[PDB]
Amino acid sequence: RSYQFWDTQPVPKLGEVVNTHGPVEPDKDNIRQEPYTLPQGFTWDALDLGDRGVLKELYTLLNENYVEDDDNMFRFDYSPEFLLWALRPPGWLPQWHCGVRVVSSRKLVGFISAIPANIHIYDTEKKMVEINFLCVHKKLRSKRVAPVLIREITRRVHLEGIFQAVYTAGVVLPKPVGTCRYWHRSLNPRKLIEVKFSHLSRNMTMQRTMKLYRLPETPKTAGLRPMETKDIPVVHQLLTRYLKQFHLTPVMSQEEVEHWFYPQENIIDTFVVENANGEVTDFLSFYTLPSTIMNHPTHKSLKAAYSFYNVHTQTPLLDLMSDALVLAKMKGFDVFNALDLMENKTFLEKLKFGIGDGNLQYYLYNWKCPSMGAEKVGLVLQ
Ligand SMILES: CCCCCCCCCCCCCC(=O)SCCNC(=O)CCNC(=O)[C@@H](O)C(C)(C)COP(=O)(O)OP(=O)(O)OC[C@H]1O[C@@H](n2cnc3c(N)ncnc32)[C@H](O)[C@@H]1OP(=O)(O)O
Ligand SMILES: COc1cc([C@H]2SCC(=O)N2Cc2ccccc2)c(Br)cc1O
Repeated sequence: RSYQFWDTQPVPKLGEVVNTHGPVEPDKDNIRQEPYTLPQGFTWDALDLGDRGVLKELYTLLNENYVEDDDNMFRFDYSPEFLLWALRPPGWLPQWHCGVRVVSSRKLVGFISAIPANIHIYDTEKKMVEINFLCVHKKLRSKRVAPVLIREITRRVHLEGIFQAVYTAGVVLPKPVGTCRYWHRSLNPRKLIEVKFSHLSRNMTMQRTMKLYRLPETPKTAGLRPMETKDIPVVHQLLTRYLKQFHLTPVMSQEEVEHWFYPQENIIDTFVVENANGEVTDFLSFYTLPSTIMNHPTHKSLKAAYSFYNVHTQTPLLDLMSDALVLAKMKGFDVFNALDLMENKTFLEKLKFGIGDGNLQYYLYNWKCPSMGAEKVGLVLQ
């Protein structure tokens, strides 16, 4: 209906059709110097994630209070080392790791983050931030703390001369530039049925289901191997060229490519295809993000892989993703998740992905442009 907070923000209204390209409002020439006021008993604290104790406090906040499915059965369980990967890419700033603490106990009860990103949106490239990890402790919910967090990070980003942002959320807000759907590929169908993520259908037995989802023990694509340091430039080249075909994409430097793709166990996997000539022609990537399974006596966690960026020039995408599934299965993953963005719709149903509940909406702050189909979205966030 109406949005008490979002109606005040430089975003387009829901329902309106946009036929133009540009900022909702001009760059601000002076910026509020003072932090926005929090409710009594709470205080701002920029979190030094290089401090092990502090990073663990953030881990705990998110582990207990971050995104849950609509049925409150699963919650994201970002690891401390994943958080460090996600939150300290090239150009990261300490003031952009924005925490809220209880004054008396010092308990961490809120967080929001910004990281810098160059973003290509239709015919324009803009320096932006990506906003992520917005979280308010369950005990502080529905107390309008989130608008304060959003305004405060906005202010801190403005101070650095940045006036646009990109973000995703499961909720519908003014106004999505793209709407995506999560799809899931069962790797361990037994466990997934046991924990009620998926259901054993009427026309299939467990024996049939396990047979349906059974995968080869090793990948089939010739010359597929983990990305190494020597592959950083070619991965950068391949990615840059591949992304041109989409309408919302990152523009990554070679240093950013090293950060986002160089393999780190239990965080990010990247495999390249090195052909018979020694040329790298393709790559696949996926990140590691487990979920907590709540209120279960025996199964406490679900290990999930998330499709990241997959670039093909000589190996068909279908083959690359088949190998991604096999590699994920080998590494002990229970499920493989992918969005319906980029060219993913060409392989999702073929490789036995099932559609998930809920949407992932893509948003831009202070940028008005026509909305795009999922197939034109070429940006994947953590
Ligand atoms: C130039 C720089 C710009 C930088 C900033 C760019 C914008 C970035 C924007 C943020 C990008 C975040 C990206 C991610 O991290 S998406 C992940 C979000 N996190 C979670 O879902 C974790 C679990 N949930 C919580 O912690 C929450 O309940 C939160 C913190 C989400 C809301 O806390 P609470 O439940 O206690 O509610 P409130 O009473 O305080 O406040 C209610 C208001 O908040 C609006 N709301 C609710 N959910 C979201 C949401 N996910 N994005 C934007 N707005 C949201 C809601 O419509 C209402 O406004 P309005 O309806 O009255 O208008
Ligand atoms: C349960 O329905 C889904 C929930 C999620 C998110 S919400 C909290 C969480 O932990 N998830 C990761 C997960 C949990 C379980 C299976 C696969 C992925 C996603 Br993304 C897509 C779904 O369809």
